Amino acid sequence: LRYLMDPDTFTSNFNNDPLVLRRRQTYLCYEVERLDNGTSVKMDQHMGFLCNESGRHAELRFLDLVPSLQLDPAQIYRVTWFISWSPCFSWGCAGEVRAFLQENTHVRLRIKAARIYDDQGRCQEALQMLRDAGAQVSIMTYDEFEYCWDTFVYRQGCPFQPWDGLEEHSQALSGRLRAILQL
Ligand SMILES: [Cl-]
Repeated sequence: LRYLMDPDTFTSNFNNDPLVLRRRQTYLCYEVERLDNGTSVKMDQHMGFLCNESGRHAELRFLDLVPSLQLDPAQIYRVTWFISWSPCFSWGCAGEVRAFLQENTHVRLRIKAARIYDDQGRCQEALQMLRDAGAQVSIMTYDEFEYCWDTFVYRQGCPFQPWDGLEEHSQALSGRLRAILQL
């Protein structure tokens, strides 16, 4: 988490109010944990946040920087995404992440999303495609919002202050997502 996110930037885009639908940007905070001897090893050079740049969505910009992580293909790494939009909202995004998981079987992808975009169409199919490729997808609760504020945000020792309806929004979003991925 070398460079920290602007705090006002964090609250705007990670707000989970269903009645607000901003298409401004999509932020992805990432951390890679190596799972070894009953613990999780985390390196600061494997942490940070991305957004959409050029015509490359944040989920695909993280896949690009995977070789520069110098991961060991003989060990188990768990990658976590804290993402401010529905996972793989862009076209063809779920297919690349699916292919990536098939090649790098030493990687476990865990996706914590501030919200989802239930279109009952292709965005809903993208969420199920990630599940079937092995990804573990769930809605961010107060825990995840507070953790990112402490971990990725330039807070200057200030505590996380939740916005109105954070828990109500999260549980309703959680209920819809669970119904989508239920089997
Ligand atoms: Cl969930």
